[PDB]
Amino acid sequence: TWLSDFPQAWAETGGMGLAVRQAPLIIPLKATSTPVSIKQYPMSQEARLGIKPHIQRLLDQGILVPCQSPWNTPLLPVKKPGTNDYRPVQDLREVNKRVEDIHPTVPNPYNLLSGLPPSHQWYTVLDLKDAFFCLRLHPTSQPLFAFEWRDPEMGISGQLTWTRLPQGFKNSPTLFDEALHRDLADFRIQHPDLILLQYVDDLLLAATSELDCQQGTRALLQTLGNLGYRASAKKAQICQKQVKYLGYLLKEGQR
Amino acid sequence: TWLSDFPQAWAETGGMGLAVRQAPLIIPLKATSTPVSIKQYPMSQEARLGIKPHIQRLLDQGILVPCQSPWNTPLLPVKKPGTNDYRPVQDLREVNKRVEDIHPTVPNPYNLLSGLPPSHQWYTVLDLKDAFFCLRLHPTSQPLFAFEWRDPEMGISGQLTWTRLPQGFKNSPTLFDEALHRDLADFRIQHPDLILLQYVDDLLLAATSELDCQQGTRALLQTLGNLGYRASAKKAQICQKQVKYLGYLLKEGQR
DNA sequence: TCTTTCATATGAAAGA
DNA sequence: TCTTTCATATGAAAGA
Repeated sequence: TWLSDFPQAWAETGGMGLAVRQAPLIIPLKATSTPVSIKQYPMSQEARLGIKPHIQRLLDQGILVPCQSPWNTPLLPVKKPGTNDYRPVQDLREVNKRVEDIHPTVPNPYNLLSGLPPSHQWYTVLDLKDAFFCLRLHPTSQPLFAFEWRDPEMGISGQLTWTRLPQGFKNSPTLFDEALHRDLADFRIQHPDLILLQYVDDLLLAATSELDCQQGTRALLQTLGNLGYRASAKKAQICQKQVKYLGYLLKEGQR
Repeated sequence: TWLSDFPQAWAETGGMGLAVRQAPLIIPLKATSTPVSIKQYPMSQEARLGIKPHIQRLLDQGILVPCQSPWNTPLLPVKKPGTNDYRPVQDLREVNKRVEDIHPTVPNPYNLLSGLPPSHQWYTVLDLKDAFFCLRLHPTSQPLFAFEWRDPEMGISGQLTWTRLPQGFKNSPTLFDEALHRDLADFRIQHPDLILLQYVDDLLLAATSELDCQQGTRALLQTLGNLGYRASAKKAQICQKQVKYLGYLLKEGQR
């Protein structure tokens, strides 16, 4: 009954996350950067209707807020399904080019998995839900990610922007990985006998025995929930001696 | 009156050359080569008429002879003039591929000219006329360069081939350069004070004084005529302190 | 809608 | 006429 033992740690029961220990993020711009305002491309009603529910949900969650900004990038309608229901995809390339680069500290999967000993063969894999959105964005950096939102027959103001680290931003993967690392530093200390691999929002906990993986997982879920992160109970692979992680199938210590 | 002093050395008065000291050339084939017979491409009457005079001239000169050979390559009509009179150009690529490679000993112009001292500023430039044709081809290697020749209203046999080193053959430049070098070895010895640069059929004689270039040129022309080679009196640049050679303008020791 | 990268296609130019 | 090399052109595929 893992789901019932940790209501706060699961995305399905704890609600949208928010990394309470993490200071809102400030995004430094390159020395010569000037705001860029790209006009929203005309969107068909079908695309607009498909995307609308998502935008309203984000507005209700406080993830998106109204604003007036000298910055503006295109909102694209992308239909993932065979050919149904669109999802909003912001083209932040012109913003990314004006943001100062940071060193990429996210290790590649191959190197990351090299730190997995043969001794620990009991695994638990957790996938953090809406990870980036868990990291707040400082009010000063929020205007940078603005886009235009219209509602033909009667639309609100015009521009909306994010209050959390957004998708499409070049440094989101790295900033999230580093923030979670800071938040889980203590856990690594109070659990020297465990192996924890972090790849942005993909986590792998390794133990020597089933029990250790059991007690370890409880502690990790507990800690994650308290810190403000949320794991997908649906995808969770708990205390298995065989799991799928980062495109690899871990079994008998292979791959 | 250079032309009158050396009737045998000039192409205009000595007739077609023939390197009498040079043994007829034998062309070694690659170890796995088999004869290749490529059908002559249909030729328009205009092209055929343009080329005809050249073929007859070569037949009269003994440069071309009738033959029956398992080898055959295409004869191409190429009109050099703005758009008039064609000249025969044999496509010997399939033959070249079956001939054993030899080391390229013809130096590049740049390196060749590097052997020209500042001391010798009096120059003479000679261009050997129909140089390759001066070198006989051994009867055994003649069948290799055969092509088909037709004369619609009544044509002779069919195939013709060369009795002299032909144009289009990959090793002609090198074999000619080496043969002339062998024939002019003595001259270089009896004239230590002269500079002789050889680039296939392009010759440059350098002297320190006008007189030396004068006496030197006489000796070279004499020797060339006796050996069977012929220089173009028309193009000849005699005892000039400024001449055009291999695309360069030699003046004051520059270039 | 845009941009960027990489593969496949044409085409021109030489030469035998 | 054929072949070979190199430049210019399209086009497809990804992704934000």
